[PDB]
Amino acid sequence: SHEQFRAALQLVVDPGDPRSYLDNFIKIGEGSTGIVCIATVRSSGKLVAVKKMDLRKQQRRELLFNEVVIMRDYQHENVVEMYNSYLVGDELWVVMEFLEGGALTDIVTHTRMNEEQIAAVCLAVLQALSVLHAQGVIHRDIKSDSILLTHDGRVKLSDFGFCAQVSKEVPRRKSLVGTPYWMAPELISRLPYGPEVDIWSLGIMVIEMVDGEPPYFNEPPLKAMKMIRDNLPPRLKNLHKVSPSLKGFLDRLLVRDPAQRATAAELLKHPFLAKAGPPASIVPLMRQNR
Ligand SMILES: N#CCC(=O)N[C@]12C[C@](Nc3cncc(Nc4ncc(C5CC5)s4)n3)(C1)C2
Repeated sequence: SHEQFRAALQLVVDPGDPRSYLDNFIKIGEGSTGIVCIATVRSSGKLVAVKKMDLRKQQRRELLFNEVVIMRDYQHENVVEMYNSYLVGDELWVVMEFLEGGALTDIVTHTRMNEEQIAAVCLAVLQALSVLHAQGVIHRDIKSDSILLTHDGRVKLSDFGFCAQVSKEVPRRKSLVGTPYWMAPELISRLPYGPEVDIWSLGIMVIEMVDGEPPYFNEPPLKAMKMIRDNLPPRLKNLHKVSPSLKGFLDRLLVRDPAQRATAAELLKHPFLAKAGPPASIVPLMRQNR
């Protein structure tokens, strides 16, 4: 399988090895799928990001196809740009734009975003999610970690390893995939589900942006899942701090019944999002200048 797998993924990536154009490979980050470096473009010193993923250290090898194909087939102003992809020894390397502002997590833990910033992030992610979902691609790991910000405050969705796809032959998925505290109740209770699982996860991210963390963050994952499963839509701790409009918006997201749950298409027309500020309004929340 290992060699079968390598050969197959050799066919879906660009050939060769990007040392050809890149210098100064320095690690900066590190997730489960694996590490991340910056490198520079030898002829210009344009900075890229390179994610290095060991084909042998994966839990589900086949999820690696997503790391490449989602960014190649859904280019969009709110999706992280991929330049190329490669097999190097037995690592998959994906070269992407480097987004100087980091992940949304850094912000939501250290500062309190205003509604302008929140709407901005909400529009962004919904635009990406309208396009993926129009093609029947479910993201399945919407959270603040999954979101990157440029220096200039544009938002892009990242981390597509968990994507799955839906059609007429398989209209629902059935896998227990996602991050426990951001997982939809139908997903958790192992009911077949569609792209509505993203919208619930988007809600939970709004709660990040307002309260600093999602519900039951202090419970161990399996117990937390039990609670999302069993309890009603979670309350904002800082309810009293949010406008009627952010609440109107969030109530359309955290709906236990996925059918009553608003779609990304429906939500782009919500007036909560008129509130959305430029790229430049988000820029002060970055650790650099903050
Ligand atoms: N496993 C896993 C994922 C993981 O480790 N993600 C990171 C922690 C990181 N730290 C920072 C900090 N500041 C800026 C930045 N910019 C990025 N632009 C492009 C990037 C490529 C999308 C990968 S990452 N990345 C690497 C995000």
